[PDB]
Amino acid sequence: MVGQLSEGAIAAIMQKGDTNIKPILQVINIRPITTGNSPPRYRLLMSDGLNTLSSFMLATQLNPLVEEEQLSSNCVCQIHRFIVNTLKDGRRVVILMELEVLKSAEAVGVKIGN
Repeated sequence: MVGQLSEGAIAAIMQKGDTNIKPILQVINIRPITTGNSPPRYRLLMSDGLNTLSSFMLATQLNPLVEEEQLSSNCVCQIHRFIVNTLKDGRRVVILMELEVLKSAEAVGVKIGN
């Protein structure tokens, strides 16, 4: 009928204090840290449709196909938990815990048939 709560969700996520109201955590970008002369890291870019963050990316996403599942083609999910901790207020360090929404809204997969 009329959802896509975006003209109130994003502001309701950072303004509500993130009190279980963030049904817009989709993968819009990715940042693999496996270049030479550098440690193994996996920073991804998450957004809701206006304000992005890309600071919470340290959960079980290290899996093999969890890169394809944690962001196959822009899947929206409502994370339920996450370790939010900034390092000196500069090198922020957030981690993802779980998801709570399409949890796989690639919008392209969805196997239908039979």
